[PDB]
Amino acid sequence: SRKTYTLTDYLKNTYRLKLYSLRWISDHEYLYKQENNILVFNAEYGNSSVFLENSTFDEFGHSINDYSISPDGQFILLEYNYVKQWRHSYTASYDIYDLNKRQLITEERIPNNTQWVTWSPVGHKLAYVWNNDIYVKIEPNLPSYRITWTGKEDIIYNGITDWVYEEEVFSAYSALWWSPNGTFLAYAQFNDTEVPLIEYSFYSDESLQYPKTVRVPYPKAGAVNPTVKFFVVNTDSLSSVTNATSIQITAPASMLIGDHYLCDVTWATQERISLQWLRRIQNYSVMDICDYDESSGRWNCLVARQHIEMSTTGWVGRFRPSEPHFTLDGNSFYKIISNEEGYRHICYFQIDKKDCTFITKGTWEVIGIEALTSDYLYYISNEYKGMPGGRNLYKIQLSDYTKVTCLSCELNPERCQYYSVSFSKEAKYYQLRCSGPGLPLYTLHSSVNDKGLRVLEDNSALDKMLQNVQMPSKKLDFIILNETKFWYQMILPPHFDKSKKYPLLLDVYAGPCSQKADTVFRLNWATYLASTENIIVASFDGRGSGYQGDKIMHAINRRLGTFEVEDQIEAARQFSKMGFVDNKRIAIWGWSYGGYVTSMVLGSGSGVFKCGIAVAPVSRWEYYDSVYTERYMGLPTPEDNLDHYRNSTVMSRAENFKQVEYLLIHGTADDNVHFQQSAQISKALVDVGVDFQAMWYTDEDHGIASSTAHQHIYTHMSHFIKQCFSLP
Amino acid sequence: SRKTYTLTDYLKNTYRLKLYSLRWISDHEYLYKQENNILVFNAEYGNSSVFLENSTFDEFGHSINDYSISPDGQFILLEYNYVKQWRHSYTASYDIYDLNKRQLITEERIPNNTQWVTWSPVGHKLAYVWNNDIYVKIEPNLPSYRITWTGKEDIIYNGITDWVYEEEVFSAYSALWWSPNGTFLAYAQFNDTEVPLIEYSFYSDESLQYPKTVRVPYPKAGAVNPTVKFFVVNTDSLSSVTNATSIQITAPASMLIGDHYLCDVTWATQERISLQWLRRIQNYSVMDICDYDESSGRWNCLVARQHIEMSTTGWVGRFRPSEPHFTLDGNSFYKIISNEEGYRHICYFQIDKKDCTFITKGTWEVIGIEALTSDYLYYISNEYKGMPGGRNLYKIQLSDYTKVTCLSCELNPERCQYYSVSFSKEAKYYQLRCSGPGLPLYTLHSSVNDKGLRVLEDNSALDKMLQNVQMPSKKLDFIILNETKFWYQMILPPHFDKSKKYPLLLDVYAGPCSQKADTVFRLNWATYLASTENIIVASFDGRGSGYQGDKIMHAINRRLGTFEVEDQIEAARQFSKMGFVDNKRIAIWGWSYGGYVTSMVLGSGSGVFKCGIAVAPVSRWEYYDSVYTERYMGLPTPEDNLDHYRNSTVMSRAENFKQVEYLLIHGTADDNVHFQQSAQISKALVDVGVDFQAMWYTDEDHGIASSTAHQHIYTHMSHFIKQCFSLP
Ligand SMILES: COc1cc(OC)cc(-c2nc(N)c(CN)c(-c3ccc(Cl)cc3Cl)n2)c1
Ligand SMILES: COc1cc(OC)cc(-c2nc(N)c(CN)c(-c3ccc(Cl)cc3Cl)n2)c1
Ligand SMILES: *[C@@H]1O[C@H](CO)[C@@H](O)[C@H](O)[C@H]1NC(C)=O
Ligand SMILES: *[C@@H]1O[C@H](CO)[C@@H](O)[C@H](O)[C@H]1NC(C)=O
Ligand SMILES: *[C@@H]1O[C@H](CO)[C@@H](O)[C@H](O)[C@H]1NC(C)=O
Ligand SMILES: *[C@@H]1O[C@H](CO)[C@@H](O)[C@H](O)[C@H]1NC(C)=O
Ligand SMILES: *[C@@H]1O[C@H](CO)[C@@H](O)[C@H](O)[C@H]1NC(C)=O
Ligand SMILES: *[C@@H]1O[C@H](CO)[C@@H](O)[C@H](O)[C@H]1NC(C)=O
Ligand SMILES: *[C@@H]1O[C@H](CO)[C@@H](O)[C@H](O)[C@H]1NC(C)=O
Ligand SMILES: *[C@H]1O[C@H](CO)[C@@H](O)[C@H](O)[C@H]1NC(C)=O
Repeated sequence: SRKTYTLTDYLKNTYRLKLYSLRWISDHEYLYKQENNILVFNAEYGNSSVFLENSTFDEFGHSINDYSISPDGQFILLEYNYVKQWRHSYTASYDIYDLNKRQLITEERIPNNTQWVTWSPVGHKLAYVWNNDIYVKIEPNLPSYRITWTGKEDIIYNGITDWVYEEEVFSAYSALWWSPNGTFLAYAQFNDTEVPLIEYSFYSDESLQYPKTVRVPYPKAGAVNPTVKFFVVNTDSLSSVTNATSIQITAPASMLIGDHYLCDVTWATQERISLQWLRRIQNYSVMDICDYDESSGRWNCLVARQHIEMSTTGWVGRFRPSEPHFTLDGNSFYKIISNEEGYRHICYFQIDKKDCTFITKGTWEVIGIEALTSDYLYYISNEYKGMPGGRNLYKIQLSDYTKVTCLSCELNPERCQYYSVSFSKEAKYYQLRCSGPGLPLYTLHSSVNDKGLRVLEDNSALDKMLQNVQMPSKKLDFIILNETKFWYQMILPPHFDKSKKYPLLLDVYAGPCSQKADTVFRLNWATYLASTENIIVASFDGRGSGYQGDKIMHAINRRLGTFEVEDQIEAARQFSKMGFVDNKRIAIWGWSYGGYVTSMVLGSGSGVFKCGIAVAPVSRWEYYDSVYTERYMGLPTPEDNLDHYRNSTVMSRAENFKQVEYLLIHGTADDNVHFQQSAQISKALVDVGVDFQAMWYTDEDHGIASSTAHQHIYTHMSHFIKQCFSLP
Repeated sequence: SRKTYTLTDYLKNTYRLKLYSLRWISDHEYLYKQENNILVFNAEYGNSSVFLENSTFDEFGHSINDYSISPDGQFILLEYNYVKQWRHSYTASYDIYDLNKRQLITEERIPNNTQWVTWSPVGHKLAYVWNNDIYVKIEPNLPSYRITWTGKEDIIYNGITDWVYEEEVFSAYSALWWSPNGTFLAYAQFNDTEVPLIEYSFYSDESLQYPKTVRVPYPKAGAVNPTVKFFVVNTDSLSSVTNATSIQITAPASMLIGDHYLCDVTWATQERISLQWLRRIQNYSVMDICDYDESSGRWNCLVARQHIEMSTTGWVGRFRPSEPHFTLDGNSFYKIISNEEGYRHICYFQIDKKDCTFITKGTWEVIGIEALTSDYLYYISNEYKGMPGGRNLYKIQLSDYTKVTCLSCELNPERCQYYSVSFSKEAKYYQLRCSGPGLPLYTLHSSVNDKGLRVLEDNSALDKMLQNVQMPSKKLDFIILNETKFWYQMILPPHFDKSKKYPLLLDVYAGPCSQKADTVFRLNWATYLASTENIIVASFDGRGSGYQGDKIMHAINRRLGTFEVEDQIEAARQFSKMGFVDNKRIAIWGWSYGGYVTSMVLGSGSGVFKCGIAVAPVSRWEYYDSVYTERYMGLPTPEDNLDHYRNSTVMSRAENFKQVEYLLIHGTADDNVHFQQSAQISKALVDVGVDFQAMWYTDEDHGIASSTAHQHIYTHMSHFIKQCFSLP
């Protein structure tokens, strides 16, 4: 198709995928911003109109990062002066704008450097977090009510997570949950008082004479972890002369024994909250159920509805105990659980009753429960064609669980093997969004008789542009190792020719529960490598990999740096046998867990790879954080799993590097995998007399994502591979 | 046929230079350590005896790092548990061995973590520093007297210097100066209370879970400086329980007007000190003469007896106002000063008069006064044959200044052209140490008729080994640029042949008062480049270079990264117009200041260089320390010299680096030229999209000098030069 997909096209975004991000605001309407206008849509009919004009804030004077609309459609939150913190957190300013009038509010404004903000789920109350304390507004134009007074930077967090909770437990800065009435505000409070602090330089702009030292509470593995407390306050009982009254809910005594985590927080009904908890030695969690006592005003959790989950082979849940999905009345819920064969399925729980009933089962896994109505439960799994990297939507009749409908398997079976979904409030409508193998297709439907309504977006534009490029092809397949199947994917250069030998670059991640072999459509680096440089790009999902049951997933339990490393090697060997691969030119590379695995692979002495790149690699598990590391490794004590903690470092393999060409890269402001970790890799390579190449990116973190640094590192990595593979 | 000088020869020191390190101890004897027996030799006769048995200190229990023997021979200091700090500073433990007994003194020991210790000039009194306070012992087995009570880590330093004074002002950690009676202890006090701290990560051994932040009071250019007070205590009247009295000496009104530095302390007699002071703007310095007053017990500094040295053309001194050398009676003294043609010559001062009288003159410079007796002054200069990179000893008859005898020019004229020297007390004898161009040669001589006594080390062993390798040879000569002579050296491949075209490396330092072209013999990276890889390694002495007078030396005044930079560029061109260097393979490298200059050239756009390497470079003068920077740049304020501080960074030239292949190396624990400087270089290149190479050395500092990091950086640099020069 003559011209090729270029390094510059990736870096510059020549070919963009369209998306269709809607926001349901009721059971039959969604908002959609187009250019900078907000449109309101009707799902059953497809008519549409302008909710807010792109022009409405022309004379605002501050550039607008985002907006949130109140659920009654009365006000809109305006977020400007955004400042990124870590992966999810950030600070920003807010102005609220009243819709039925056309006024901004001068009165009682949210303060600058607000840390989190959220509207109640119904009405137009606001709850915010400033300076680490919680605040509530009953009406946008009124004075707020301070709910906490303990707030203190880096030590006391009311209503927002600290560094580990944010990164490894909630995946969010928020630690507030409104009851559905908007009556109650539950919230969480963290105390980092004794958490050791990571310290690193931040150089900033040229004009800064002295580098700033950044300092952040971060529990490295086996160190003191933050403590957590849970409160619920009643939002309809606030006063200006009287302080807010918070009712604490205590973890259960089976948690209280020792260090633990608050793991999940789910409103069931107006007067019932679910709370899930986990022991630090993450193989035990307790679901508690808490009720409001109208008279007492208290919240009580009855030890008899307490549910328990344990793992015999590993940790609990994929990354954490699953989310509970409650039936409307709050008396029962559905939740994904590993089963007696080790495959993850949905279990039905009745509240005061023992055991649970499996309503799905088989050799495959449910990825998620998506919606639950009186007559149906909706979920997603990789059942179809028995493909672990395929994803489809299913419908289960609740009156008879043997009646399962695939809503997605056949809409477009050659283009569409990998969907997600977004049901409306109450579920009378849904958007399907297919991600591959073909170009992303977004459709709307009515759950009534799963009728298709409209196409929303088909990226037809992009399909026509791509016709003019010589595009690679993606092969998705597997190899049988012991009597087991491990899946791999190859991205092949156009005009692929099994009669010719191509070099191969192995793209690895392979952390616990990962999947690097799927049916998704991507435009990315590997797109340029196979299209312009004609290199094959291979990913392999071996032991330790996810969505295929616990026997594969838990095989790496307490053993990081083994099975997952071995298997990547082995898959490369196999790839060789395959007559179309130059075994003198096989490489490896990876980011984050992937850098760690590539380094350990580069250091095995296998002989299989000529070279490899490691970006932001973990190098010794004692350096990464407690919640993630400990899930897999237990604790670094002689009494628990210290010996394998020490047997799995990159450093100890340094002499083996004399055998390969290695490129090691890190941002010096990485607040997640510390620059420290590659600093110790390079020093070990130095102590042993082994030459390597290196690159640091000053002031970048784990995502090395500024446009300038992102263009630069991929440009730098393109050169190193090109030259490793003798390619001009 | 012979073997070549390999990278491994250099790194492993296969070919070692022999030395002859001796310490004079009377006017006729010296100590010399041999087969680790300490020997005392007789200079006149050559004969030797065992001063301290090698056997002693075998069962001592620790390894001994150095030693120091009382002046009036009763005792010896043993240094162990040595732990280095910065360029000159360190901490250590101390044992004392009483010679006239076979005994280590067991009582009233010098404490561990001692910071500085010193015998008085006669007898056996001890002064030491511990926790930043000074202590005196009159006798080795008795209680010490505490002289200061104000010491405080990183804030108040008594009798030791702080970071800048160690590095830039006194070149030693020490700030104690005993009187010649040993009656008086003088000592400076530095106060760093409001000096900002540079802060950097230090990673240690892999077992350290969290990185430590190093914090060092370090004045960057234009910041607040430490301050200094100056004291003199009488060692003869100290009381058991009574607190000692230290009498203060005030800097003179013309310095107290603003910031200044103490730069020189020199005892003239038993009761007369000399202190030189220097303004922050280093244009004006003052010498004060203090006389002890029998009646008041005070020290008085007669204004009318002050001596003033200003500069209109630059700063004062080569790096700082020079040392005065006092006549035995302390009423006049000698000291190097820039004459009117701007050449540095010895000038004679009489204490209560006001001018001085020159004693040498000419279009060459004196480099140091080395010895003074009632009948002669001895100094080193570069007079011989007009070669400024040469160095020889001369003698001047005080009774007639034109009576000058060159003592070292004709000893071994082909082999020896770069001498230094070391006289006995009173100069009855002296060691000459030739450093090239041939193998170093050490001789002992008698002062009365200046006769050769013996050869002490001639490096014959090395002579024999070296006949078996193909050693490069050194060319030294000069070029004319705009009417003036500028010297360069070339290191040349063996069996060199001027009809062939060799690649050239330009090795640059080029700092103010530097000299990279001279007549000394070195075995170094360059030897290897020329002997194994056939690369001509050139160095050049441009404007700003030293030892050739102020017109060349001050031409860079207030303008760093200017002429010193154009000049290296011009020399390379000229080398290019040589019929034996190919202009396709000219590269350039340098450390420190030289890295700054290497980066500036690389970014000049000249087109002269294919590639270069910068190791630990300055990138922006606002980042380097006050004393040295301001010395040449003045202050970074708009009212002063800001504009050129802003115009002379490496970052500003980033866009040109696309024309060149650049390797940037910097240690992470560099307390001197901070890592931050390179961090900024690399960030500017990235912002602008230039690709380049990099290497960081974890925990190394400005010398990247641990044995493995040294092995590794030169290895790394070699691969990078060879490839740039297409050398297999
Ligand atoms: C591999 O691709 C992705 C994509 C993601 O979505 C952006 C998140 C992650 C992701 N998120 C996290 N919160 C974490 C936990 N720290 C991780 C992760 C897992 C393992 C390691 Cl060693 C490091 C990290 Cl960051 N990885 C990884
Ligand atoms: C040319 O290489 C050498 C050799 C030295 O003696 C071994 C000292 C120095 C030396 N000593 C010093 N005290 C200093 C003062 N900062 C310097 C120096 C000069 C300039 C710069 Cl930009 C940096 C340094 Cl470290 N360089 C340099
Ligand atoms: C859709 O059109 C119907 C009929 O006019 C109207 O009632 C409704 O408000 C329209 N909705 C939107 C969202 O534009
Ligand atoms: C926030 O800061 C801006 C500018 O500094 C100020 O004008 C605004 O009124 C401040 N506080 C708010 C928005 O409540
Ligand atoms: C946080 O924990 C520390 C240590 O246990 C305790 O002393 C401190 O008072 C706590 N603060 C709060 C508000 O919980
Ligand atoms: C409000 O309550 C908190 C504790 O609940 C207290 O510390 C603070 O001072 C109170 N102030 C008032 C208004 O009572
Ligand atoms: C040198 O020999 C002379 C002659 O005996 C002797 O007196 C002197 O002490 C000896 N000195 C040394 C250094 O051994
Ligand atoms: C010095 O250190 C040694 C061990 O290094 C210790 O035993 C001793 O008490 C310390 N104190 C001294 C000797 O001043
Ligand atoms: C050091 O200087 C600070 C002010 O810069 C002053 O407060 C302090 O007294 C001084 N300390 C001493 C012991 O001189
Ligand atoms: C010490 O000196 C003796 C006497 O010559 C020498 O022969 C021996 O090798 C030396 N021993 C040590 C430990 O160096």
